[PDB]
Amino acid sequence: GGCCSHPACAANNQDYC
Repeated sequence: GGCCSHPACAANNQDYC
């Protein structure tokens, strides 16, 4: 997860999500 708690981050989480 990591930064994926933030929807705006999760959408751009190429390495995390």
